[PDB]
Amino acid sequence: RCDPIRISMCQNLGYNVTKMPNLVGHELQTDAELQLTTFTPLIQYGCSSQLQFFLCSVYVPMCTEKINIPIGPCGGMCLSVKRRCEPVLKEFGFAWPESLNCSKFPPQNDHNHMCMEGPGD
Ligand SMILES: *[C@@H]1O[C@H](CO)[C@@H](O[C@@H]2O[C@H](CO)[C@@H](O)[C@H](O)[C@H]2NC(C)=O)[C@H](O)[C@H]1NC(C)=O
Ligand SMILES: *[C@@H]1O[C@H](CO)[C@@H](O)[C@H](O)[C@H]1NC(C)=O
Repeated sequence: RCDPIRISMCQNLGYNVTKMPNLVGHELQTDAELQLTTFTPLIQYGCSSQLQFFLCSVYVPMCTEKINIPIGPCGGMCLSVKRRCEPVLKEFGFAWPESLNCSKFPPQNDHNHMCMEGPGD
C-alpha cells in the first residue's frame, strides 16, 4: 500500500515511504523531484533548518499502512518556515507560493487531524 521514496533530497527524514498524490497534486514522484529543484538555492542558503523536512513532507508526504491519508506538515511548522524563508524569496522578487499556503495544513497534531511537526516522523 505504501511506496518507497525515490527522491534523493528526501531520503534522510525519519520516514521513507510515501503515497502519491502529494499535497501539491503530483501523481508522480519524478515530477515532484523536478519541482523540488526550484527550492535548492533556498535550501543551500539555510534560511530554516526545517525547510527540507517541510518540503519533503509536502512533496513526498508520509504514508503508513494504518492510515488512509497522506500525512503532511502541521500548520505550525509551515508558519515557522514561511517566516524565515519568505523574506529570502521576496528580496529576490519572488513570493511564498500559494501551493505552500499555510492554511491548507492542519494547525496542530490533534486527535482531530494528523500531521507532522518537526523532523519527527
Ligand atoms: C491562503 O489560504 C487561505 C485559506 O483558503 C485563503 O483564505 C481565503 O481566501 C479567499 C480568497 O480571498 C477568501 O475568499 C476567503 O474568505 C479566505 N478565507 C479565510 C478564512 O481567510 C487565503 O486567501 C490564501 N492566501 C493567503 C495569502 O493567505
Ligand atoms: C526505512 O527507515 C527506517 C527507519 O529506522 C528503517 O528502520 C527501515 O529499515 C527503512 N526501510 C527502508 C526500505 O528504507
